[PDB]
Amino acid sequence: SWEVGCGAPVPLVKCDENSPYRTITGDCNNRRSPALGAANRALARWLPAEYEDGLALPFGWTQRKTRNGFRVPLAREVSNKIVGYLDEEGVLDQNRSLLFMQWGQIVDHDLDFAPETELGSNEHSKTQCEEYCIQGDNCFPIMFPKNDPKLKTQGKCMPFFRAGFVCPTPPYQSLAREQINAVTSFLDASLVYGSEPSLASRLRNLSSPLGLMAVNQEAWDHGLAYLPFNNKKPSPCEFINTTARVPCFLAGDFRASEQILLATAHTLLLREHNRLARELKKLNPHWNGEKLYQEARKILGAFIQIITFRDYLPIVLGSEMQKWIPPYQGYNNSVDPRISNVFTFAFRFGHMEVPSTVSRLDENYQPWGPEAELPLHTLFFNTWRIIKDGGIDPLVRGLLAKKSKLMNQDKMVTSELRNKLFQPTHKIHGFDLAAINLQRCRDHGMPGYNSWRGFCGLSQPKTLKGLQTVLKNKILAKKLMDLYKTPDNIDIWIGGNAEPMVERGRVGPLLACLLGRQFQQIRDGDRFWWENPGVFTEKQRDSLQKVSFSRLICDNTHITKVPLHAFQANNYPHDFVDCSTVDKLDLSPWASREN
Ligand code: HEM
Ligand SMILES: *[C@@H]1O[C@H](CO)[C@@H](O[C@@H]2O[C@H](CO)[C@@H](O)[C@H](O)[C@H]2NC(C)=O)[C@H](O)[C@H]1NC(C)=O
Ligand SMILES: *[C@@H]1O[C@H](CO)[C@@H](O)[C@H](O)[C@H]1NC(C)=O
Ligand SMILES: *[C@@H]1O[C@H](CO)[C@@H](O)[C@H](O)[C@H]1NC(C)=O
Ligand SMILES: *[C@@H]1O[C@H](CO)[C@@H](O)[C@H](O)[C@H]1NC(C)=O
Ligand SMILES: [Ca+2]
Repeated sequence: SWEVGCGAPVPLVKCDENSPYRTITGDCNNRRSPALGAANRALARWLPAEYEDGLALPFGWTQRKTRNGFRVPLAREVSNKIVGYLDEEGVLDQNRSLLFMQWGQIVDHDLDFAPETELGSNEHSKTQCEEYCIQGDNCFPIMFPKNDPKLKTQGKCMPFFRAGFVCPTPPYQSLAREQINAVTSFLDASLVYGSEPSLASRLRNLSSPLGLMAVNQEAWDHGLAYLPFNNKKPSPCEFINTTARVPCFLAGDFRASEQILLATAHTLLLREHNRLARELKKLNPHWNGEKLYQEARKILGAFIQIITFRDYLPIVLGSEMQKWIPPYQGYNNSVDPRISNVFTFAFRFGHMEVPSTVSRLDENYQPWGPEAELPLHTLFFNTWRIIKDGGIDPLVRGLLAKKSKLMNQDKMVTSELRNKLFQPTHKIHGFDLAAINLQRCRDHGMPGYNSWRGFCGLSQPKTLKGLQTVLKNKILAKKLMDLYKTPDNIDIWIGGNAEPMVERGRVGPLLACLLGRQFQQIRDGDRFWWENPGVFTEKQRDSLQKVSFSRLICDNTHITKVPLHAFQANNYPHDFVDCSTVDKLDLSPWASREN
């Protein structure tokens, strides 16, 4: 009646509602509707898609087609006129560590991923955009505006391919196009363990019966483990230094080597699983491999949940934390736990938190080596700088002692991302993440800024002066009106990120509402939430309350000096303490069974 009843994923999945553990795919979390929150299904629509033709074609696709009577601006022009800035001085966050930015990317990768269509590049399909910039089908290139420097140096466009959609692949009709979420919507450490059975098994050490995750066999970090290499060619991590020839890492998530501090974070997370699996073997020598894997996995998922909801979200949402995410009251099976399409743009706020450089620091937290600080763009797809140039310990100290970029209406996105982004199969450090984000909003059929203001119960500015009051910025509002002609047409990514930040937070009201709702739903709609009665024992839960990121670092590096509050801006040695000061995770309550 209402829909075509589309069933894209393998419709066949057996549940076994006895099981104490999550599935890898996210299936069977919800008993009534077992596909809810599972990978490889459509992103949720909180509002109906808005396409130029009602169905599929992004706004901007057809030159003569207006949105509400006006042409949508070129995404790269928006980027150049609004998002870009020259001066990196004065741009850092005096009260957020670089680790704050990094955790955000980690959580994001746990929750959502809308891969571009035709997930493996075949033949010369992509001579369309890359070579000749011809818009057609899934080819939706980002065209340069006149007077853009990149015109002189790089050609007429940046290539951009449309995101994958559910029912068919290249064709579709009789319904609006719905993009795919290829990972589980639950905050479940899927970035570590995988979202498909297949990857999930390849990541494991099945050779031993200790419940370990596979580790690198070709390299070590003062004996501490690295992730296995992904030996798929062609490797971007190889392409960026064919002399080192150090390939990308293989992780539960495809994007783990996009930048060195993300690869770093994934490495910490792997070690913690192996560490937990060893402690569980000691206490329970009678537990088999499978038991040890699941129980470690379960602890690790709880860890990410706690860090996120107890430490991270409060200092993102600030004053609005309590409004959108009140204290836990138990699993509710009527709550939809699926990630919305809009959320996958709202969480891009992190793009304005990425600074232009990364530092390696020694044990006195001083520059590590002559080239301790590096431009961010030299670190995309960069594994060799880990394997061959100090392991993760120096980078982790940088995450603690260096600062995030602060979002700034006059300095939104560093040119390292806005001009120097590298993407696989594109060969150059010359893309623009901002422009991509805006093109993707259109690709995904996003409602515009005032639709979402309306959704969130917020005023909907119609005039320049209305917009000035909401943004509390006259020039920004003017540039936005010059480009969009109406606030109704402002892309959600830029509109949302334009708004001044809420007290004690790092996003504005609109984003706090959109993020706040999504996270509430992730928690309340999850049958395996760590605090749901039955998931963990009383005593297990008492031990998990004492997890911290500080302690993750101590147990999984050879770092012995850490802050107590790692997401804060911390200066060494004053704000730093010895590792012995810090609570450990007490695994006693996982002792087989009591006397
Ligand atoms: C150097 C750091 C980072 C790089 C290089 C980076 C790069 C990227 C790229 C290339 C995409 C895909 C763009 C597209 O095709 O539409 C992306 C998407 C995204 N990024 Fe970032 N990003 C970074 C940091 C962050 C941070 C700090 C956050 C959040 C706090 C974040 C959240 C997201 C999200 C949610 C997506 C959409 C994922 C999806 O559902 O497909 N990123 N990022
Ligand atoms: C590619 O990686 C190599 C190392 O794998 C980098 O060079 C090493 O780095 C410096 C170069 O001055 C020295 O320690 C060694 O002489 C280099 N080793 C080798 C094998 O040459 C090199 O700079 C990297 N290139 C890029 C562009 O990243
Ligand atoms: C810095 O951030 C934390 C939030 O976690 C807050 O408790 C602390 O008071 C802040 N410092 C400032 C800006 O006063
Ligand atoms: C798996 O387990 C054994 C014992 O710890 C170890 O020696 C072996 O190298 C591991 N295999 C991989 C690839 O992680
Ligand atoms: C559960 O969640 C929905 C929100 O989607 C709410 O309307 C409903 O009252 C809740 N019911 C329970 C069981 O608390
Ligand atoms: Ca997940």
